[PDB]
Amino acid sequence: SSSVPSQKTYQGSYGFRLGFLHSGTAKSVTCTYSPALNKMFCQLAKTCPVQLWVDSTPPPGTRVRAMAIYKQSQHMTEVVRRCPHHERCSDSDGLAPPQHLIRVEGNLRVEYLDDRNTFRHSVVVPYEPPEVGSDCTTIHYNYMCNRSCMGGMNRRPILTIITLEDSSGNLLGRNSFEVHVCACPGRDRRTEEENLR
Ligand SMILES: [Zn+2]
Repeated sequence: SSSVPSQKTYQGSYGFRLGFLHSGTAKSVTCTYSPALNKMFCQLAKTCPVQLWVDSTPPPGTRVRAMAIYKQSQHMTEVVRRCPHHERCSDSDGLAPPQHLIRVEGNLRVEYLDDRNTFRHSVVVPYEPPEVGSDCTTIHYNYMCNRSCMGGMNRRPILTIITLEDSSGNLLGRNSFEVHVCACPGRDRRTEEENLR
């Protein structure tokens, strides 16, 4: 058996889009997003801000789900999970399953799912509208393995799929971005952009 979650962009009725801080590539940055590569460069277990931008307010009870998938075609059917080492280092925050790559930081309403049919992991929070004078909603994700992990991702590129779903789980919108968890995001981003013709 196997299945592959859709990664098709779907802005949907509420005009759902993702946004990221314009953080630059100084060596000290804790994370940084490349618009040219649609790629977020971030660090193990550290804050990774992702912004939700909507054009109109979704219904009450809307939820925001994050799920990782392998980028390379030949690995798409493989569930992305933490490496054995990090799983064993028993470092759950008391909410997150130790096998889950993606956590949410700073939200006590976070919910984690092991899908009993597809075996995929995901993390979901209630959708909240922006604060007054803010134009987006920010979620702090943490990625709990990097590209230096042996086993688990094992150096392979991944994407995060962000889904807006209603209270009944129906699809309202979907977006995605590549994630590269590394030691020095600023350096990795600048280097990877240096190639661009
Ligand atoms: Zn790991």
